[PDB]
Amino acid sequence: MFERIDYYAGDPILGLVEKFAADNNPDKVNLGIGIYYDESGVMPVLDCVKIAEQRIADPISPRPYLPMAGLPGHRKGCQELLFGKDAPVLKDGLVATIATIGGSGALKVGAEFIHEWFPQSKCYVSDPTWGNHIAIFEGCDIEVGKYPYYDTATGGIKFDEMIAFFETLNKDDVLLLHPCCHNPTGVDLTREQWDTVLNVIQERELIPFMDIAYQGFGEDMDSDAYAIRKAVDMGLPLFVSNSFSKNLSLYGERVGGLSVVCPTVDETERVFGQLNSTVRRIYSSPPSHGGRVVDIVMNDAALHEQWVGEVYAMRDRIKSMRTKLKSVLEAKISGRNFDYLTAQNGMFSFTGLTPEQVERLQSEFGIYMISNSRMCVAGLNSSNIDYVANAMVDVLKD
Amino acid sequence: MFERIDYYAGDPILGLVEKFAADNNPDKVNLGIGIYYDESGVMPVLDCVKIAEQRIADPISPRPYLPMAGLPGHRKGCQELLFGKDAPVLKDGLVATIATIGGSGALKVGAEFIHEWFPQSKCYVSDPTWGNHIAIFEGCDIEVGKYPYYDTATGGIKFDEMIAFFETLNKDDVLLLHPCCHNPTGVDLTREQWDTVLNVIQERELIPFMDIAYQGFGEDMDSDAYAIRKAVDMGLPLFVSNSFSKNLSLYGERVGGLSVVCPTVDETERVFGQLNSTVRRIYSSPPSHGGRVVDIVMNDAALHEQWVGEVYAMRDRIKSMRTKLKSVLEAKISGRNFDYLTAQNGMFSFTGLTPEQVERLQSEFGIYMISNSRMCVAGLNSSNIDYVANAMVDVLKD
Ligand SMILES: *Cc1c(COP(=O)(O)O)cnc(C)c1O
Ligand SMILES: *Cc1c(COP(=O)(O)O)cnc(C)c1O
Repeated sequence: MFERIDYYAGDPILGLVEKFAADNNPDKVNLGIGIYYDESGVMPVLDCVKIAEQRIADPISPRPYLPMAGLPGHRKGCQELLFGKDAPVLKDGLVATIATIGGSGALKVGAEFIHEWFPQSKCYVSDPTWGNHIAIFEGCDIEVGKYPYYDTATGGIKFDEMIAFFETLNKDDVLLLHPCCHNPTGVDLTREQWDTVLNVIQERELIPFMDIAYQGFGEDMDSDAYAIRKAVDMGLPLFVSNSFSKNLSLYGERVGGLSVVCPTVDETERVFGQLNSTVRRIYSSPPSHGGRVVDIVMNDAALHEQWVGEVYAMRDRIKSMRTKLKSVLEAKISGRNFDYLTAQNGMFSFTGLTPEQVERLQSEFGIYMISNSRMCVAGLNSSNIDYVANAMVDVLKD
Repeated sequence: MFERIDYYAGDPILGLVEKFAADNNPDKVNLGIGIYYDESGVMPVLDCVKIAEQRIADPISPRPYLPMAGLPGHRKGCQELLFGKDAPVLKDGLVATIATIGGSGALKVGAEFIHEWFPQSKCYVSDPTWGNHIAIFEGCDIEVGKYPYYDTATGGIKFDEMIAFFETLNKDDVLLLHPCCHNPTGVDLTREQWDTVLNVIQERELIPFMDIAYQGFGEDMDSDAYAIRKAVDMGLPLFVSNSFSKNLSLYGERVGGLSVVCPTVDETERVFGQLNSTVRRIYSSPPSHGGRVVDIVMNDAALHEQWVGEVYAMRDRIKSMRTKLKSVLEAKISGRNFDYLTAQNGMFSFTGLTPEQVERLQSEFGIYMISNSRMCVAGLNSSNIDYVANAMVDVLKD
């Protein structure tokens, strides 16, 4: 019956989860999946979340379906975080927002909406990008290409080539953009580069689709949203998918949002209705427990302030690991360049190791990076940094 | 930008949720959405769920992603419920099962898999069916038709016409079948009718896709699964979507499963891998809180026995309302026929009221049924049964 069905090779990120767990090497280190671990290598339960979950458990309450769009406080939490508290765009009623099944589910609903209402639009992703961007959009029968982004020669952005590429595109083509904390490279546009990009997007009448999953891990909540807020101010038809998986340490509860910025209230109503219709035919409505955690944390000013501080602590630990690893590598290999470790932003660094070097880190040392050279900086701590640096020196020796 | 985007009219079931809440009529009755309410008209928290949620809250634990397939105990819980504890098919390793975002998400993953691997297959749904069946499959760019089912003249199944229809179909065409508790009609196939249907399905090499959302509300857990277990015994390529929304009173946490029965272990591996790939590009992985509730309740023999008893109590209350309403209607309109109320099974009855009569129940009495005449029997209780019967008599008077 099913002999026609290909084996699934497994995902380049998620295929490593079982492998790492199974590995017998006592000095193994997980630098693969983009999860925040603390200084002891443990995933935190945030205090703001622990307080919200105690509230949800007291009393244990009936569990009706949420609205197709999710809880109104979850939607508002996403909007204020992305656009700013009491932003003009929100006061004007010009943003259609739904709660989603993580950032992945937001990308899927956005792609389904684009496939239905803009069937002739093609989507372009950065070279390189998180591979699931391509999987989600191709899975909606949308044609997906790449725009030039990471320059392997400079460790910077091929900015002029990227702009020249955008100038070739058609009205209503979609660009999947990373407003901050680029995945996988950690190489981000400057503010001046954003202003330039968004001007080309406006001129060419392209649709910017910003996917934000590590807000607060770059500079700060407001700075990380610069490109979003700039696009709004320019009047662009912006889609924004956001995830709380990493910044609420709530990966498993599947919490995110999708927002579409519209020119008029009537267009907001049309788009919001169609987002609801799209949700209904994918999963009906989103999960109550994660929605309540988001609602409670984002809308209590005390828990929200506590949460921001917890995110900035995670941000600061990652920054400490970047500096520590760079200083160790610079000492172990005299004169060779590791500036990328402190220049890159967010959860990831792009090490430039070849696929063979990444394979050798795995097989010889039990150190797990993604085959594209991406390393999760949060997997580093005082206990493993020397081991990792020594292994990297060994594999770089070629 | 978005003037091209149609207003969404809202769903025929879910469009009534806000309307009912807003309604000022003090005697309003919700017989729309298929939710179980107790004798006081309140949605229960099941005791088995309350115990599982106390466990999840003690201690509040880190929240890593679940596997793409969900928790192994959630998958096993679905399998044992559908196929039977230690069923030969499970011992043989011939069922590929994932946890899903409710029954809706299982239907969506199954439809996405069918669209990808069987792109030339058409799907057929019963006339009538739950409207979201059509929305989910059409939303995957699968062609959807209907097979003859409910006979308005007899209140029975057009069995011969349905069989004659199946005999016209192509190898690998998909039939969306309700193994029990038909939605919206409550009119179910007999065991002898199932054996006949499944023989035609085998002969024509059709793919049966059974969608089960009210297991335990028909006769009992095992009897309600007859058609599933018969299809397995016959060696059919069965897909089964199941929901725990209604039978665990856990609508908002989004818990269900999708299972595909395969002829060999290698085909099970191919199909299971592709179900994982399909999940990854829709929502990545399912929600932790609902998955843990399913895992804890289904795999603790004490909580599982408690749960079965709670479902059978809901089953029995619905059966008491069917008999009470039938006796009241038979007295209020002498000689006219209400046998359908006790002949139909599960959450629903198909009243045969016209769309205009349904509109009048809503506007004059604040009694909410779906426009296709479907009434949710669990919305009835001692406090509203006379009111409802009187209103039905008034609207039937034409
Ligand atoms: C993690 C991530 C997502 C989605 O993650 P979820 O767990 O589904 O929230 C989306 N985009 C990017 C760039 C990510 O890094
Ligand atoms: C309720 C229902 C579903 C799915 O419901 P979820 O809340 O998504 O579990 C699927 N099919 C049928 C026939 C139903 O009645």
